[PDB]
Amino acid sequence: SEVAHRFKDLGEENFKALVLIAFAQYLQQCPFEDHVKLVNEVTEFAKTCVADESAENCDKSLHTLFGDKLCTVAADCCAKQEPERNECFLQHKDDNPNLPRLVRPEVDVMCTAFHDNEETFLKKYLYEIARRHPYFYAPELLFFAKRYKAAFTECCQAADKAACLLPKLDELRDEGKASSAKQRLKCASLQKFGERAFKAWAVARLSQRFPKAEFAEVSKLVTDLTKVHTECCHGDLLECADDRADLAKYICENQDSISSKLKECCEKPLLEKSHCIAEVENDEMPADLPSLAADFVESKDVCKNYAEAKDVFLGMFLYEYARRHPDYSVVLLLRLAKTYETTLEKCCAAADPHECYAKVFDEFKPLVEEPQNLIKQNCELFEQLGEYKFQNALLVRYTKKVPQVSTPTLVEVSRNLGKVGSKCCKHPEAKRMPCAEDYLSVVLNQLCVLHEKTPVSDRVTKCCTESLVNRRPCFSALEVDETYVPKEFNAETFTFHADICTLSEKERQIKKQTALVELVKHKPKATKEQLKAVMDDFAAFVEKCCKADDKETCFAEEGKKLVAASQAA
Ligand SMILES: CN(C)c1cccc2c(S(=O)(=O)N(C)CC(=O)O)cccc12
Repeated sequence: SEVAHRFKDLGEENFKALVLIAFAQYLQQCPFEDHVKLVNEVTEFAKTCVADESAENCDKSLHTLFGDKLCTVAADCCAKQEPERNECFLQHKDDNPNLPRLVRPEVDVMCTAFHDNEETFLKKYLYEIARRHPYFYAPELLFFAKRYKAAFTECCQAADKAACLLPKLDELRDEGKASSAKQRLKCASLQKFGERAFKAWAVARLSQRFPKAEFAEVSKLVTDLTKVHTECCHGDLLECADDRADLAKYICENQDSISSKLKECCEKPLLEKSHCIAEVENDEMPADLPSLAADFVESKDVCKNYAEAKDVFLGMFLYEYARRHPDYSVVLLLRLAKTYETTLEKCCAAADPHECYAKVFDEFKPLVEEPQNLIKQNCELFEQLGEYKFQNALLVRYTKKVPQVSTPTLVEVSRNLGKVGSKCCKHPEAKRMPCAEDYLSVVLNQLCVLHEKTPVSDRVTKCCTESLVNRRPCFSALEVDETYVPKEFNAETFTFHADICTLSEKERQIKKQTALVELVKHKPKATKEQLKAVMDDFAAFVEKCCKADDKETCFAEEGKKLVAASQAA
């Protein structure tokens, strides 16, 4: 009995939570009630299996049971069987479900609902998140949950809750989005590029983190870790949760052989331990490490070793190079690893290999500088424009690159691209690259997945499937779409009403930003000079209308003077 197995392992509290998440993530439209209903029914069934490990259908696989249970509330998918049925669902998850924005009632109402029924108050939380982020790292979602409970449990019994909860709640919403994003990259990697790619990323990323660990140790870690995520990303939430626990345990027992900063982590509860380990800082770099050139360019056995086990060899190369370069971004390490491979491949076929692959490191110099120069520039610019304006600059720049993309997606992607500035730039040269380019991999992955739902630009398609690690270079390379045909104005699109006044300060810029896009799609060839001169104008249109007697018509009048002058520039 599989259900029973996992149950004993996770216990009832986690088993129930993990199953509610799986249901919310599969059928994101169905109400809270129905999932709560199916979860209970299923959990009860599990209880009868722990006892009689041969009762009803305790023999069957998790998918079958889970599949049949949802199929009692859904159709084509449920028409299929075992494998096809499950893949079906996986292919229907929606990365941008059309759900109602989620608004939070007054502090008073939340504390009452929380104190009254606690289990419910949290289950609903899990439900609203798992349905909006169908790829949220399941185990980690339970961690946030405990943190969300501690927030209320503490703030609801204080002097000023609004002051105590609201903040902690914001910190959580953001980090929850961050978390969702990274995990979406891992799944995208695994699903669109294979496990080979995911492994490569794991090696470099972990070798940087555990410089002292041995190659055969990291290799072990990477193998398990791969499994964990392979499972979560495919929907096998229970086992993912289990395996992840195992991996946390192991890493803790064997600290000494892995890292010296894992102390703090292993002295805490499960959910907090796991989260702690995955985010630990890089251990100090071992003192006397030889030069790479020795065993990788100078040696005369290279090609031989490469031919014997190309995988273990390149893997070792990556580990070696990463471990001594925590200043390099994971994607940069992989680019290098890829250049070395292409070199051996052609060089090992020549007359005198040694001579051909002798100057490989000169190939590396250009690749290492490209990122450094780009980071240096854009942060210089960030420092001078500030976040909002910088976001607007990235807005104009990306709309000229891929004009077909939907205004909503452009606005979202460009806004996030701007945040990178604020997160990284403040770091010293030494840690800028990992921060900057790894974040950029996440944000552009967002653009890719949203776009794959409804492909309108071949340029985005090419850049998203050609290479995972070169996505950024691909995009930076693009300048302006020379074949794009300018759109034709629409009154409705540029009609500013008074309803923009009730909207928060942010919801405003967001409006002015959506207008900036619409304009660019209209005058691709326009210039940054003109655009600015026009933007500032829109600012005026809001201050006036919004504060000028009973005017819901100002929007049409002041708006007329707007489009008039707009059509002019
Ligand atoms: C760290 N941060 C300031 C950044 C460094 C390098 C490139 C960045 C980019 S970007 O998309 O690569 N970009 C502006 C380069 C380009 O469009 O060719 C966006 C946002 C922040 C960036």
